[PDB]
Amino acid sequence: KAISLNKAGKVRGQTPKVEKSEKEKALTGRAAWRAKFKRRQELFTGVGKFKFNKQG
RNA sequence: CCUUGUUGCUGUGAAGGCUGGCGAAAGCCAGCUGGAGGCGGCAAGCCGUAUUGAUCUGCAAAUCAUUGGCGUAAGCAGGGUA
RNA sequence: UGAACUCAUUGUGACAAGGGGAAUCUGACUGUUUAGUAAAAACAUAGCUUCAUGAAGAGAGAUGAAGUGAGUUCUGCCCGGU
RNA sequence: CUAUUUAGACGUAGACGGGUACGGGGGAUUAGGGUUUGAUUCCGGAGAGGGAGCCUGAGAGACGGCUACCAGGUCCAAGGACAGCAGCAGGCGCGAAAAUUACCGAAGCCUCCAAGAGGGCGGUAGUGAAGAGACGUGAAAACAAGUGUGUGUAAAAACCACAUGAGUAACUGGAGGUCAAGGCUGGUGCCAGCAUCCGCGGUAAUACCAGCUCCAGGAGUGUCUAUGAUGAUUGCUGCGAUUAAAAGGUCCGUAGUCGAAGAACAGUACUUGUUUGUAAUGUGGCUUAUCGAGAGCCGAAUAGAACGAGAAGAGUUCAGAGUAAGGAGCGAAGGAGGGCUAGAUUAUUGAGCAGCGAGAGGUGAAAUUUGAUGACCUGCUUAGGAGUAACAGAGGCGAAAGCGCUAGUCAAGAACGAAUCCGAUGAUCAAGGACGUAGGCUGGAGGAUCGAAGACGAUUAGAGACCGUAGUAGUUCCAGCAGUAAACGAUGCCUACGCUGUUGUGGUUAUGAGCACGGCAGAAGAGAAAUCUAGUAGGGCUUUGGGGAGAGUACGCGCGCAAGCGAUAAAUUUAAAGGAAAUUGACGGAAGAACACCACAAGGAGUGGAGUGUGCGGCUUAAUUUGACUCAACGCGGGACAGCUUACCAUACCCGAUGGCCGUGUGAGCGUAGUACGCGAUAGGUCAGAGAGUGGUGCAUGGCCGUUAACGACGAGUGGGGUGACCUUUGGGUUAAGUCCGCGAAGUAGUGAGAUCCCUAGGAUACGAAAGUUAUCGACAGGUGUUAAAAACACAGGAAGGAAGGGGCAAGAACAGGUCAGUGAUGCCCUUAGAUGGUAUGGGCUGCACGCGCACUACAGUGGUCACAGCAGAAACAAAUAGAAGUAAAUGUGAUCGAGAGGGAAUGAGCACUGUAAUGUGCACAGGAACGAGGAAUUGCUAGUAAUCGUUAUCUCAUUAAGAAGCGAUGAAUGUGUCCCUGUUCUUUGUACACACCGCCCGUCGUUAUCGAAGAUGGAACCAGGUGCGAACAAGUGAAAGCGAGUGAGUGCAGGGUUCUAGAUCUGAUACAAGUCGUAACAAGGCAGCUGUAGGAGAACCUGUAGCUGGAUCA
Ligand SMILES: [K+]
Ligand SMILES: [K+]
Ligand SMILES: [K+]
Ligand SMILES: [K+]
Ligand SMILES: [K+]
Ligand SMILES: [K+]
Ligand SMILES: [K+]
Ligand SMILES: [K+]
Ligand SMILES: [K+]
Ligand SMILES: [K+]
Ligand SMILES: [K+]
Ligand SMILES: [K+]
Ligand SMILES: [K+]
Ligand SMILES: [K+]
Ligand SMILES: [K+]
Ligand SMILES: [K+]
Ligand SMILES: [K+]
Ligand SMILES: [K+]
Ligand SMILES: [K+]
Ligand SMILES: [K+]
Ligand SMILES: [K+]
Ligand SMILES: [K+]
Ligand SMILES: [K+]
Ligand SMILES: [K+]
Ligand SMILES: [K+]
Ligand SMILES: [K+]
Ligand SMILES: [K+]
Ligand SMILES: [K+]
Ligand SMILES: [K+]
Ligand SMILES: [K+]
Ligand SMILES: [K+]
Ligand SMILES: [K+]
Ligand SMILES: [K+]
Ligand SMILES: [K+]
Ligand SMILES: [K+]
Ligand SMILES: [K+]
Ligand SMILES: [K+]
Ligand SMILES: [K+]
Ligand SMILES: [K+]
Ligand SMILES: [K+]
Ligand SMILES: [K+]
Ligand SMILES: [Mg+2]
Ligand SMILES: [Mg+2]
Ligand SMILES: [Mg+2]
Ligand SMILES: [Mg+2]
Ligand SMILES: [Mg+2]
Ligand SMILES: [Mg+2]
Ligand SMILES: [Mg+2]
Ligand SMILES: [Mg+2]
Ligand SMILES: [Mg+2]
Ligand SMILES: [Mg+2]
Ligand SMILES: [Mg+2]
Ligand SMILES: [Mg+2]
Ligand SMILES: [Mg+2]
Ligand SMILES: [Mg+2]
Ligand SMILES: [Mg+2]
Ligand SMILES: [Mg+2]
Ligand SMILES: [Mg+2]
Ligand SMILES: [Mg+2]
Ligand SMILES: [Mg+2]
Ligand SMILES: [Mg+2]
Ligand SMILES: [Mg+2]
Ligand SMILES: [Mg+2]
Ligand SMILES: [Mg+2]
Ligand SMILES: [Mg+2]
Ligand SMILES: [Mg+2]
Ligand SMILES: [Mg+2]
Ligand SMILES: [Mg+2]
Ligand SMILES: [Mg+2]
Ligand SMILES: [Mg+2]
Ligand SMILES: [Mg+2]
Ligand SMILES: [Mg+2]
Ligand SMILES: [Mg+2]
Ligand SMILES: [Mg+2]
Ligand SMILES: [Mg+2]
Ligand SMILES: [Mg+2]
Ligand SMILES: [Mg+2]
Ligand SMILES: [Mg+2]
Ligand SMILES: [Mg+2]
Ligand SMILES: [Mg+2]
Ligand SMILES: [Mg+2]
Ligand SMILES: [Mg+2]
Ligand SMILES: [Mg+2]
Ligand SMILES: [Mg+2]
Ligand SMILES: [Mg+2]
Ligand SMILES: [Mg+2]
Ligand SMILES: [Mg+2]
Ligand SMILES: [Mg+2]
Ligand SMILES: [Mg+2]
Ligand SMILES: [Mg+2]
Repeated sequence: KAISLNKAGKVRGQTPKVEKSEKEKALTGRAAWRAKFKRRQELFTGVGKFKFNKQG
């Protein structure tokens, strides 16, 4: 029974190209760690609930 | 059917037997002894495959040469008898 | 059974004396046959199966008649015609 | 090595052959016990393209020495010459795979005749994210990498010191679960892709492709491939074998592994001391480079060996010792244990004869078939070959397979009783040996009954099968071969420790009990449960399993006359497996109760046939708008359409929340007999954004309906049982109903049923003066008779008698059941001034070859026609001269008509009514079609019911009922039952079904792919041997010429041993979305299934014979 290869690549053609927006140089090493440690202060409490990423 | 004549040389090595080893048994493996067979190679013989050889006014109204088949046997043969 | 020495072509010196292998058709084997154009795959053979009979100077492990052809493995269906 | 003598040497504790390998010190992982690796700094071995010979030397069978062959090369003047990178750089190939044709009088060492010469050995840098350390990528005031001097070295560079500039510096994999971190926004719609595994995507994708935010590790992070761990899935420590994979059919037996008490003895294992035995690595430490790997120094150490010591266990011996260890023997007794000899009561067939005179046989029902040549049945005679009924059992015997009449005879064994004898003789078992139901095979005897194969008769779409008739090999015996069974209690053999009650068999007994061999019922433990040959446990020895498939198959080998049997692989494929036990449902051509005119029995009226009314399909058309399809679509959508309804078709006309921007009284736009007049913000254009739609999707919904079902079920709290999913427990009587009565590991309250409510039947003491109305009352199986309870019936009184009759309301759970065309109920998609929005005039919804559903008039005389009466539910009715809506009709009496004067279909010219419009309705005259009681089928109905007969001040409605929803008149037949059919509930039981029987599933045939066997004839390599021939070198002998043992490379010719590969054709397996023919298995799966063996057959499979329950029976 018939088979064909006519459709290879389709979705990569049809998805509209969007440009990457600019951003700062991010931290690295201990610098990144001081930044994370201040954000997560709630979580280091044994009560209440932190949430890393929410879209509401 | 009755009475008789006619087996020389060699190869292979069945049944039965004795020793030695192995095995708990049953019975297996060596070496030797023994000498069976419409069994192998030949002799005397009996036969008749090939050369489509010789001969075809013959040696001969069926022979001759070389080459072949069997040859310890449902083998070959004289006389008497049906 | 060994070893050495020896020869100018080498030694079963003349005579006597197997060519061998791979396959197929066919008949099991040794044996027999068209005397005088056919030796064969034809005939025979051991084994297998069928048939008829209580009659004998013979008595069913007997006496005669047919067919197939050693061994191994198989041998299906039909009694309408004769 | 050679001469003569002796036959040895080595093997199941694995010889010999073949395959494979540099060996250790050490490395990786690791709680412990282990599993894997070692070309690779140290030690020892071998080699220098492949083989072989050799001179020199203290030392080589040397190759940066020589000589010859074989395979390859280089230069030439063609005559000859030279050469070997598994040294250091370097090049080409091969591969998925690995650096510079660099500097060196310095460090560590080696070589010479040396106050010096040589060394790619060694050292120094360059190159590369194989591995291992320490740190950058900012701080809150103030941060690498640069540069210059000095150092450093053999010379350098880097490193370090001081001094100058300054302000540079993160990526890889992910975000549904395992597994840390987004239902975010846009594309795509089972596509494209993602995903180790599970799984995503069919237009609402937290999983694809991208954007944006998060997470993890970080100068690093992902992937592929080997291995160690995970893993008690290789089990010494430490798994399993009743049913999941797994105890050999039973004995004997060698090698092997394992073996009393008592008294003594000896030291080789065993354990331990002292001394040896380890550079590096590793282990326990300390000291110096800024720190940390690194470097330097210290201490102890494995296996192996030398010499002493201790004697528990192991070992050796002894007999004034004699196992609930074995063998020999004695006494009395028991048993379908075995071989042989001689007898037996019946039965089934066959023949003979006698009696009788028509059928026998066989089945669910029948046919083949046999009988007047006398069957069948009843007598008497006989001839054979099998078998031992009832007694006969959770009884006995045997190693298992197996063994059942009575006597006599011949060997051996088990158990019991007891002061007999010998003394370790024993347990288990590869190899080897003996037995083994049935069916089968080789030869003989025989042949009653039964019966594979083969042949018929039936049944079926077809039966080749099941059933019946018949019939052969076999089924019996003797002498052998064979070697399998669901050969099963699916539970190896010895030996232990272990609770109670009861019942057997054989001996013995102080009569209390024991010993051997059993059955049964609990308990406690155990186990995933079911259950227990399964409890406790490092006792000994053998067999044996490691996810499904392929496969107990291929090749080789051993046995067999054959049939075959024993023993046993790879390639390939796949996420689970009709794997195990239990639980809840669904189903059964399973069992037992119930129930019901949408079930039947007993009956009564029809429908299906004709003509017409109406709906549905099909076809036609400009359009014939559309939903709905077993009950539960089809006079249904309140669907009786002239307009409207109306969604469809033809033509024509009409319109637009708000906000921004722009443009406007010097006039946006509008009317017109459209160009110059009238009216003026109202209604302009463009972007956003509303709203509207009988447009789409009920598989995006709400609400409401229908159906299960009008059925008996339905959940909560507390207690009980089970590891759990889950069950609340024994199913006996009753009702319409888990409605109730009994009884219980359960008990208490509720929903559903009943009660209540509404109508119909009886009832003033109230109200009225009109004569009726309404009514808190009346019936409860209450009374009698039926001897548990709950109940039921038969009588009797009573207006009314067993839910008084009829309605209405009416659990939980469900269904992708219906409706978006009821809705200012509604999500999302679509259209929106040339509209899918309104309006108007017309046309269609009503078209007609034809198949269906439901109704209405009929087929006459139990009728038709004329007239006359006369009666409902109660109360409504201008007028009308042929006739043109209305207050019953069947019916009662008299006439008439007389067997198509029954019947009114298609149609003619008229006469009126409703209406905006006839196409709709009424009336009169003509006309007079089929139909003479309906094939296969099919629908309701138990009493004021069915059927008959009219009527609606009920609904539709201007006009239209042959439709519904009511209402009254006349009024039966038969039963008062049953579970046979059709279904529905409950309880038991089986299951390979859960998507739930419309389920699931087996095998041929045909088509594709992929991997493997065989096969006439063949190719390659690569090893060792056997024969030829023989280059180089050569001891010896010779003045010499020569001659030449021996060591041998190469090469002839035959063979073998290994590994690959070709091959016409045949034959397996696996995957085939769904092709063809049947339906073999799972329910008593429609003939209960399965194991062995033998025939047969399109194919699953069918048939004979013996066996098993894993069976549909613990009886
Ligand atoms: K001889
Ligand atoms: K001639
Ligand atoms: K002459
Ligand atoms: K010769
Ligand atoms: K000669
Ligand atoms: K012959
Ligand atoms: K002969
Ligand atoms: K001849
Ligand atoms: K014949
Ligand atoms: K013959
Ligand atoms: K034959
Ligand atoms: K015939
Ligand atoms: K005949
Ligand atoms: K020259
Ligand atoms: K070299
Ligand atoms: K090199
Ligand atoms: K590399
Ligand atoms: K350095
Ligand atoms: K990223
Ligand atoms: K993403
Ligand atoms: K999305
Ligand atoms: K395994
Ligand atoms: K073990
Ligand atoms: K066996
Ligand atoms: K004893
Ligand atoms: K006996
Ligand atoms: K037998
Ligand atoms: K048959
Ligand atoms: K037939
Ligand atoms: K039959
Ligand atoms: K029969
Ligand atoms: K036997
Ligand atoms: K045997
Ligand atoms: K077996
Ligand atoms: K027993
Ligand atoms: K078990
Ligand atoms: K085989
Ligand atoms: K009818
Ligand atoms: K209807
Ligand atoms: K609904
Ligand atoms: K069957
Ligand atoms: Mg002689
Ligand atoms: Mg002879
Ligand atoms: Mg002669
Ligand atoms: Mg002759
Ligand atoms: Mg001739
Ligand atoms: Mg042939
Ligand atoms: Mg001859
Ligand atoms: Mg002749
Ligand atoms: Mg001749
Ligand atoms: Mg012949
Ligand atoms: Mg023959
Ligand atoms: Mg035979
Ligand atoms: Mg010698
Ligand atoms: Mg090494
Ligand atoms: Mg060397
Ligand atoms: Mg050499
Ligand atoms: Mg060298
Ligand atoms: Mg070097
Ligand atoms: Mg998470
Ligand atoms: Mg993901
Ligand atoms: Mg296991
Ligand atoms: Mg099983
Ligand atoms: Mg099993
Ligand atoms: Mg077994
Ligand atoms: Mg340090
Ligand atoms: Mg001891
Ligand atoms: Mg008779
Ligand atoms: Mg008896
Ligand atoms: Mg005894
Ligand atoms: Mg037999
Ligand atoms: Mg055993
Ligand atoms: Mg397996
Ligand atoms: Mg086998
Ligand atoms: Mg009936
Ligand atoms: Mg009809
Ligand atoms: Mg129903
Ligand atoms: Mg209209
Ligand atoms: Mg409309
Ligand atoms: Mg609407
Ligand atoms: Mg629905
Ligand atoms: Mg009810
Ligand atoms: Mg109770
Ligand atoms: Mg009620
Ligand atoms: Mg639906
Ligand atoms: Mg219509
Ligand atoms: Mg009439
Ligand atoms: Mg209607
Ligand atoms: Mg079936
Ligand atoms: Mg069946």
